[PDB]
Amino acid sequence: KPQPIAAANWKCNGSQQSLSELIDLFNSTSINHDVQCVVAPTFLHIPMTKARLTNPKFQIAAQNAITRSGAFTGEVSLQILKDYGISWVVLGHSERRAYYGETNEIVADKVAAAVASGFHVIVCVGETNEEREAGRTAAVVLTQLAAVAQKLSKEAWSRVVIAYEPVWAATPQQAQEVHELLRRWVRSKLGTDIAAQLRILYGGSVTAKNARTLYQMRDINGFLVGGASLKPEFVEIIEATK
Amino acid sequence: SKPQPIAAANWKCNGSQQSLSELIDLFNSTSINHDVQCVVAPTFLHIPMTKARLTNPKFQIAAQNAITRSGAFTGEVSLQILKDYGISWVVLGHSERRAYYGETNEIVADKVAAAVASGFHVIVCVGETNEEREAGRTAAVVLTQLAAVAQKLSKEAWSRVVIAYEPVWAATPQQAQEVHELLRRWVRSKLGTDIAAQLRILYGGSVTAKNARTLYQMRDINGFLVGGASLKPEFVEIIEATK
Repeated sequence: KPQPIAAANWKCNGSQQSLSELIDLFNSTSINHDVQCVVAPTFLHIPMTKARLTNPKFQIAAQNAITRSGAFTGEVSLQILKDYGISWVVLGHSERRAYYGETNEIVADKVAAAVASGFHVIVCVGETNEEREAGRTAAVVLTQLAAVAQKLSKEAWSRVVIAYEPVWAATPQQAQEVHELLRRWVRSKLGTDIAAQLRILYGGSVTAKNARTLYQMRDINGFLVGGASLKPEFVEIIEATK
Repeated sequence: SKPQPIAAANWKCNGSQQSLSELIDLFNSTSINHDVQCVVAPTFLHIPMTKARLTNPKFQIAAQNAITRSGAFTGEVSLQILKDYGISWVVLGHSERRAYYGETNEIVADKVAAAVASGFHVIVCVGETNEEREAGRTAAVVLTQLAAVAQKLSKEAWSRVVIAYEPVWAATPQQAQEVHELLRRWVRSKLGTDIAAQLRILYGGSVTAKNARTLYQMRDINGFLVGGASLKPEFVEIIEATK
């Protein structure tokens, strides 16, 4: 397996006090194995997190971006993130696909720009319950992945990370099967080396209680964690990637 | 007669730490000796540095957008997160968000109601496109935008409401005044003499040091929501035009 990633998606949550307490815990947590930890605060909380986080095994990510600075009231661009020394970004999260009109095309454009600008990107994919029940999981997630892949160069794949979100929800067996589906497509289109090096993270419900059983699956390379990542239990989730 | 004017700077999706720190230094050194509320709206990422450095007593800091509630909304910032950070102004319904980011009248209205409820001053943006104006639908469009917001508010909320008119279709000062007057008269009919007289309606078209005074001169214009010029020293002259 490639180097695992334990990523904390704080989503639209946090106060200065609560996040300070949580970051202090992360700072006192000794990460001793080969794992890349990532924390993704809201834009407003990035400066405070950057100033307070000292743990050398952690990188800070944005939860979204648009490609270029300009007349886009309310948005934050990759240019602005880079100026602030942020080099990781989560794109295509199921909530943005749902609420904020992010189509396969929009996601692909964002991903292409980010990796070309040297960002590591966590690209989110996943199918609905209606799509899963119809037997269309592979058709849907590979269409999502194909849209993103069409832009990317060989070298760009070193900075791509995929996160599978079972929007339909999951067992580790079910998760592992979709991760196999994704990796198979990549192997077929981009070759054995890129497929072997690619991190595919599980982005469903992850807790201290289920993280080890998930990480043990052959094609799961870590997690994009929701609610648990605002809690001290995130420590146990990082430990599950040994 | 006119209520306190507002000069608001919408920085949009722009700025580096360096460029904004120079801008903030300039604003800090600018002496302003008349009653005016200045507002600067940085990107979310730049709000912390602006809060820590901005000192000019005439200025407040605003967000360029927000969502109603905290939770599972990856990529967004909520009103409560802004309030915890000590931000008390917000721009909502900007034309770029209505056009690019799916903000309907109802979505804007829900956000505005939530912001007022949580103690924010809100600059609520309305405005019609070229297609709409050419069709003779200016009034219908802006009053529909306005009425949708008003429906979710009651008279008490209005002390914290500011309207900004964006002539997206582009304007002469007379063209601006025509819309501002139509807006204020609608408010007067629905909320009464006092609310309508005290309401700030800002012009949010192209404002420059050159044209600002002529605009401020119109009866129903109470200041500006400024785009590109707000990233420049020219903004200083625009503030002066509200004197």
